Amino acid sequence: HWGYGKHNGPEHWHKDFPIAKGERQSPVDIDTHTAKYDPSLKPLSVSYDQATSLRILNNGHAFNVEFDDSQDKAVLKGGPLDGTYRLIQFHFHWGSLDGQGSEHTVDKKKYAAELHLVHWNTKYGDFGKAVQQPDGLAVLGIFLKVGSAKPGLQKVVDVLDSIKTKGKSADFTNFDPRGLLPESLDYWTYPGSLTTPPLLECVTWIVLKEPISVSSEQVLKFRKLNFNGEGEPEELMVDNWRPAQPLKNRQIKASF
Ligand SMILES: C[C@H]1C[C@H](N)c2cc(S(N)(=O)=O)sc2S1(=O)=O
Ligand code: MMC
Ligand SMILES: [Zn+2]
Repeated sequence: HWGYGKHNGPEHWHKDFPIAKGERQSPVDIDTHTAKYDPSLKPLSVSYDQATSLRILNNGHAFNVEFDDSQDKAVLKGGPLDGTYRLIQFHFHWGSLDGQGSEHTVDKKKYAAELHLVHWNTKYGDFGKAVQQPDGLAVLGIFLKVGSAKPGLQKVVDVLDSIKTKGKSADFTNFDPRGLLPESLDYWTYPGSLTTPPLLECVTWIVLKEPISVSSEQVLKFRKLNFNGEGEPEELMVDNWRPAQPLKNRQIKASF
């Protein structure tokens, strides 16, 4: 099955998921001098004060923090979105070295990691139906660069010994996502897809201009996780990111 190594990595995914060669694949490089300022784009509205985190889980390719999405508790609206998108989970993509890790790049510059806050369009009723639609999901992408510690990330960093290998989980309640937002909600946005299998082209990408910073020792702990399940050859979970894909006639709009 798919992974990120030499034999099962991004360049092989097309054989099992033929849409990997499609029209609106993600990530992409954001060329800032060709992104079009669009004055009709509304400001983002992130209402995350009611968020209920439930679990953190290592799934073999990253770790997800899962949220209760049975009611409009943490939602995203505004920006390029029509209607309410509900937060279901967030995960990161990171590298083995600080100058790689992000999926989206900005003028070909790579960051140390990228956070994806995954939301689904409530008019389709459940997540399963939303991935059958072109505007079914919105992922909010935030870049991470190494510098000062981000206080709000430390509770996640501390539970990671508890989920070191594939399949493990831990209860992870009362985590507030607002502690991972940068100061500015300025964004670029373009129509894309999931960046891991099944690579469904259902996503409205909203990538924030401003990186949050995290310390070197906060990023180092991400690299101690394992792709492998318990009691197998140790395989450090580093470099779980997809290279930039062709823009193919999409336009990236900027809110600034
Ligand atoms: C069911 C999951 C299937 C994939 N593992 C996936 C990848 C996501 S990304 N890297 O594009 O933000 S969101 C997501 S999901 O649809 O939640
Ligand atoms: C069509 Hg998703
Ligand atoms: Zn992701």
